[PDB]
Amino acid sequence: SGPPVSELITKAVAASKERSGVSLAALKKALAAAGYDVEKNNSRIKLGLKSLVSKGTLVQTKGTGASGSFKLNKK
DNA sequence: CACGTACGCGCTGTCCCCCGCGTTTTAACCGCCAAGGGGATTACTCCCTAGTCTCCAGGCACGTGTCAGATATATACATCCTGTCATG
Repeated sequence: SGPPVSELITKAVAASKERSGVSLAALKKALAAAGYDVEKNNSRIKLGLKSLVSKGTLVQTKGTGASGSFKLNKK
């Protein structure tokens, strides 16, 4: 069970906060380094990485959907 | 060996498109029949060319010898990275 993976993905994206945002590749490598499965739950991450762009907590920098770069909200 | 910039591509995102299904049409298929065109076969007679003795002729073997381009040296651009400034 454990906590839902939204908190895990927020820790993964808040770990670095590069000026050019994290790729989907680098964030799933961070989640795999954390230990969360990224191979069978990649549909769950696939929907989560656009749900988080949609709800406004995180904004997408340069890519589209779950592609490209990502950064935190202004406030 | 070592600094450095770019490369493959992973994964979604998002448009895009082409098979699945099904129907409708239509001429392909079938199958049936008429007819003749030349493929093929036989005949005939004619071209046509390899060979050969010989005879002569040019092209390679070989030597050489002399200037076109290799080599070398001094110049000019290329160009590409670097440096600098206006602007969204």
